[PDB]
Parts: sequence; structure tokens; C-alpha cells
Amino acid sequence: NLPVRSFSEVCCAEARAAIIQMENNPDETVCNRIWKIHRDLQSSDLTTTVQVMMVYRFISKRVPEGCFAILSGVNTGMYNPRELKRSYVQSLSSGTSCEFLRSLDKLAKNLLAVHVCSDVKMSLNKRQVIDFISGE
Repeated sequence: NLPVRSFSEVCCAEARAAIIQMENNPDETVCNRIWKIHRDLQSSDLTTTVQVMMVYRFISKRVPEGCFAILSGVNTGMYNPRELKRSYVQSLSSGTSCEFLRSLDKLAKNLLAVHVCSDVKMSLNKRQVIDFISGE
């Protein structure tokens, strides 16, 4: 009975224009262009780009082309993404991702998102994507 908010209602302001555009016109070609623009913009920082990426992944149901490139400005060798993602998968299965995501700092969350989006077999529902982006 609880409405699902839109992604554009919960994302950060900087990601909002891109997310509106993808939600309004979920054509694969259009969404791929929007993703590729924000991927490449140094002017959208990591968290902003990750929210655009998460919504692209959800709407397109495709791996976002080249998404690992958005980690070019950060050192990520101090975490273990394979382990983070296995834990995240578990939390999704038990309905506790919101609480689990509290255990990650900002970089860990963003790193996790890139790894999640690169995996064509993960299929978050809208609420789980909303959990992720509103948790940032």
C-alpha cells in the first residue's frame, strides 16, 4: 500500500537532472548516452555519478559501459570488494540492506556500487536501489 518514491525524489540534487531524464524516457540508447556523459564528467563527483549509475543499471537492466573508470580518482586497495559484495548480497536476501549499508563509509559504498552494477546477475528491486541512494 506504500508508494514507491521515484529515484528523482530521493537522489542528490546534482544527480537529479540525469535521473529525471532516464526515468522519463527509459529508452536504452537515450539512457546509455546520459550514463556515458555523467561517467566521463569530472564535474559530477563520485557519489553523484554512482547514483546516476545505479539508476541507469536498474532502468536499462544492463551493465553500465565502462563504469569502473569512475574509480580513477580514488585509491581502493584498502577494501576487499568481493567480500563487501558477498555481504551485501546476503543483506538483500534477508531484507536488511539498509542496516548493512551503515557499515560502509562513503568510498566503500561507492566502490560497492560499481561492483554491483558490473554484475549482470544482481537484480535489485526499486526499493533496494532507493535504500542504497538515500543511504548516501
